[PDB]
Amino acid sequence: YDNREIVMKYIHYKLSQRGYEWDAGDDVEENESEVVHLTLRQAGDDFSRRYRRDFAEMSSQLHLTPFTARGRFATVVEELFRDGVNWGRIVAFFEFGGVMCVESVNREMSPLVDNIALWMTEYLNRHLHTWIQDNGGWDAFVELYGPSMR
Ligand SMILES: O=C(NS(=O)(=O)c1ccc(NCC2CCOCC2)c([N+](=O)[O-])c1)c1ccc(N2CCC3(CC2)CC(N2CCC[C@H]2c2ccccc2C2CC2)C3)cc1Oc1cnc2[nH]ccc2c1
Repeated sequence: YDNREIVMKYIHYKLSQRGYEWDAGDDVEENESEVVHLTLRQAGDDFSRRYRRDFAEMSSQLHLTPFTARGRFATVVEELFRDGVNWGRIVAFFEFGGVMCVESVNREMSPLVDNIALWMTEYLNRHLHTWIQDNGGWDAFVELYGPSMR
């Protein structure tokens, strides 16, 4: 699976469900990966429900600006992974990136979406890929958290 594609499709779906058409994502949508994208969306929606009130507070705490957005992303993701990697923290990472993109559009800072997608792709490639592959890959994520009987 292509980790950039996972990031792009996740962000694009999250934005499109708010009525924002992200052109980079529009061209991504035009090109069993679908089960991975779907399962990640479902897991992220479940995470955001479990943490709904904390997410509302975070949206108030992001303090997004063009010149500090990268540092906000860096601070949050470093703290999220301080105790190591697992599937739930990977889902949290995706949902956080999605919140950052939604907030960027809502605050008239839409260019940041492209930057956030890059930061997420690079973070996944540099920090999360070894763990993912050592733990059965995205196929193992789907087996654990997809539609199969638990
Ligand atoms: O359980 C965890 N990890 S797991 O591997 O066992 C597992 C369990 C279940 C699932 N799936 C079940 C779905 C499948 C679909 O069908 C329906 C059932 C999955 N997964 O799908 O991968 C994996 C787990 C790890 C860490 C964590 N943490 C929450 C608090 C923080 C640490 C991590 C602290 C908080 N930060 C503090 C400051 C900033 C804030 C922050 C940072 C980043 C993002 C958000 C936030 C704020 C909270 C909002 C994040 C919470 C966890 O709990 C959940 C509970 N349910 C979840 N559901 C989907 C993910 C999920 C995670």
